[PDB]
Amino acid sequence: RDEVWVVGMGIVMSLIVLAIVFGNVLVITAIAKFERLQTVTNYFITSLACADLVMGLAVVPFGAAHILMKMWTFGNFWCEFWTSIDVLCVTASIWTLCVIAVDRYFAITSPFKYQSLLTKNKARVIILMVWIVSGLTSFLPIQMHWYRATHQEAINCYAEETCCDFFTNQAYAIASSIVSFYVPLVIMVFVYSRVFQEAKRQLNIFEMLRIDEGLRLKIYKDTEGYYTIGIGHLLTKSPSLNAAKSELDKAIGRNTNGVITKDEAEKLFNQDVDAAVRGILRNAKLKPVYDSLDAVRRAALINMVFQMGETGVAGFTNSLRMLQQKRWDEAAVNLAKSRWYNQTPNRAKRVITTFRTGTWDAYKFCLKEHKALKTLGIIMGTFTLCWLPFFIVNIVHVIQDNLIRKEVYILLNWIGYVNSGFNPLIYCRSPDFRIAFQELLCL
Ligand SMILES: CC(C)CCC[C@@H](C)[C@H]1CC[C@H]2[C@@H]3CC=C4C[C@@H](O)CC[C@]4(C)[C@H]3CC[C@]12C
Ligand SMILES: C=CCc1ccccc1OC[C@@H](O)CNC(C)C
Repeated sequence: RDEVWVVGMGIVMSLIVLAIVFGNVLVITAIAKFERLQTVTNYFITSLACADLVMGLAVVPFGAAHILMKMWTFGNFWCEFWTSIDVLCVTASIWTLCVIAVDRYFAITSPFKYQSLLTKNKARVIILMVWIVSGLTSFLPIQMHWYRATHQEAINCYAEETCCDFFTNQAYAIASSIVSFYVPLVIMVFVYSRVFQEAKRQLNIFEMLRIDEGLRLKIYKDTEGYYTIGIGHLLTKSPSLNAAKSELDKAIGRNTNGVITKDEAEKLFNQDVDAAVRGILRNAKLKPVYDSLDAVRRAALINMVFQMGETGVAGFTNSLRMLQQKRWDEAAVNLAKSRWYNQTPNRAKRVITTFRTGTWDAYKFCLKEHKALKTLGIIMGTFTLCWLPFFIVNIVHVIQDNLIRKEVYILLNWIGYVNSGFNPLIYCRSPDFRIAFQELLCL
């Protein structure tokens, strides 16, 4: 268009190049310097951030210059090289996302649950394989000119040193699209939906209570100002910190000084959960209700006993009677008309919803590891939304042959490009990344 558009378009493309580079240098630097972030998952995020940095340094600037100058001023060699790097970055990105998905599946299905079954050495070998293989499928069909179209509009462009329009033959456009994008995308969407199914399915009382009670390795006052530690382990109703430290030292079996380990908090929690279940089976009012309930609803009843005690929950005569008669909404009404709901409304709401539904939908993405899984699914969904329009319109115009245009192809390709700037923002969801960024940016 006119000067006003070229300047404004020039500024916008400069900001996108700056945002992609700064953002991805930051991500790579944070994982390179902070030991806590040196995980198998973040080695794959490093693979992803490298592809995005290469996209930002070697692809997007030469593409921007091509749009603004309305020509290619870098010659036929950098044209074929540029095209290949661009193809390599998209392929390496999507295949890395597919590896993350498969790795998260094998983790969630193992006794370890949230830990990769890979060693950091094995993860490095896989990243190297993804890049070597995607580099072979990106650079060989282009340097060998297997991609080349045979119509004169394309042929003139290949010969014209100042033309760098990505004309392909239909078999390359289909073949490269499926192996580079559609195959890993379909696998990633199928495997990661199961990851999300598994996290929800494998929710249990330990995770449910870890969510509701939280974790504190140091003494704190609860809702009622009673001294507590770990995962909702009440130490004493006494208003003395010494009394609470004595009870702590007796329970743990050593001089704690009001501080316990993760191993010690987990051990107490197992005792408390086991006492809550035994208390249910011991109590004649709770045992018939517990027997009539399903696995998810039993956990909601364990949660209540863990918080208020066997005697406390046994006071809910109407609610327990209707839970037994499977009258969930009537049970839920009576449970809300209690001191328990007024004292702890967010926790009572989740327990009442679990009784109402019989599902884990209230505890959905509440655990730190499940929020980590949600973050990875956002990375995958954003990539798909940004790249799928380009790849769909690309495959449609191979069948149909017409209405492809140039202004549409470039625009949808730039939707994909702008995705390299998005992942650093999504990593801010992780508190570990948020801390690294504020440190590196000296905030
Ligand atoms: C333009 C093309 C030719 C250059 C491609 C850059 C290559 C060399 C980059 C891109 C992604 C990179 C990998 C990103 C992730 C990791 C995990 C990290 O813990 C060690 C290094 C390792 C294994 C990197 C090695 C180098 C790598 C494969
Ligand atoms: C046929 C579509 C090109 C393609 C094939 C395989 C993998 C990725 C692909 O497309 C990425 C685009 O960003 C390339 N951009 C061109 C080279 C300007």
